[PDB]
Amino acid sequence: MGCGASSENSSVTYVNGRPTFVGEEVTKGFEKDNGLLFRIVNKKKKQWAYYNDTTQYEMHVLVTFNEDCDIKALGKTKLEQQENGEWVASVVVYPCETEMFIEGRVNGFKSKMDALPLSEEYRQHQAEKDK
Repeated sequence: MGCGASSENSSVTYVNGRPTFVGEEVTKGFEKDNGLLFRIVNKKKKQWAYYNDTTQYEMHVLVTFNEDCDIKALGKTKLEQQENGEWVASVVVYPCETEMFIEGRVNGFKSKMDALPLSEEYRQHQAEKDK
């Protein structure tokens, strides 16, 4: 319609590493830097996926969906409904790694992301990767 600003200079380019998951539609959450976090969505399985690029900041995903939404929880993503009638799904993704989020149909939802510093939990996660 106009937008009034330039977007998607050219597909998507990674630096720290490429995502181990590929869907169809790709977009960047934060409008700063290479992109930090790229939202991966596969129309086929309709499963969402997040890939962390930054190796100094952990990506935290917090998306809320409306009651009327056929969505599911993937990986260890915690999914629960509130009394008001809304679905919540949160999951943290560590750098050089990719985790699954939610799957299904999305209807009226709010997305909130941030860039927190690799907490002590990140250090422990390294042990899980190998020992």
